[PDB]
Amino acid sequence: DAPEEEDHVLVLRKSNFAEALAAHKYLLVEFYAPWCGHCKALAPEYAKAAGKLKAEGSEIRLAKVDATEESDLAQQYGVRGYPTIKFFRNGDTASPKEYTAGREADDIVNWLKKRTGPAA
Repeated sequence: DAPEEEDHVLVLRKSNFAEALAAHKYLLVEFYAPWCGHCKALAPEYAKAAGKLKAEGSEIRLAKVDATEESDLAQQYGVRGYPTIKFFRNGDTASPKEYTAGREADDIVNWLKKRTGPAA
């Protein structure tokens, strides 16, 4: 039907993954579960980094997945427990990068700025 979203970020699945990756160059995605406890410490922080672009118009977007709902892309990648964040660049499917942060929206834009930045 249509790609649903959450607050300011989107969600991924067994059908949106292969698409969102090869559809948007900058696309963030994290694997977590409804029972996880450290997967919500930045729920409003991981969504604020996606609104910082709404005022500009960049093409960077973040996403999240329910390892308990899909569990089809997490078992294939061999995740190592939640929360598990991952960054895809225009569909990589080979050697994606990993987020070394996890504290607030700033940590999300800080890693995203390394690829965009102002450079005015």
